Amino acid sequence: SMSVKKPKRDDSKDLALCSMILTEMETHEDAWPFLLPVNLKLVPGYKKVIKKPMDFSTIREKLSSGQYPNLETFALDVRLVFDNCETFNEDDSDIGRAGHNMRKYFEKKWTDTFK
Repeated sequence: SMSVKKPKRDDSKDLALCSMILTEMETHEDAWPFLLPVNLKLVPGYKKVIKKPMDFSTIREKLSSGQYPNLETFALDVRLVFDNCETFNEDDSDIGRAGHNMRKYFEKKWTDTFK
């Protein structure tokens, strides 16, 4: 509260480490459904159904331009990618499986790096 603060957790490497994780996600063989924004002109249903589209390129641009205030808002956008994928794609499709695999991959890197 006022003039009463928990000890300062060192956040000075967070930007570098989120960039490393994101590089790892970009280079995973199963990243291909997630590298670019879904083409809203060419994919029926996507625009109406997926209220907040997100992809790795859009997270990379946000990251590079100071649009994440802290490491939790970065994790929220990464999970949004996978949550959108589950909303739109059957679990037993190539894209559906890709998204489960990538979520698992991310959550392990996240835990190992920060927790």
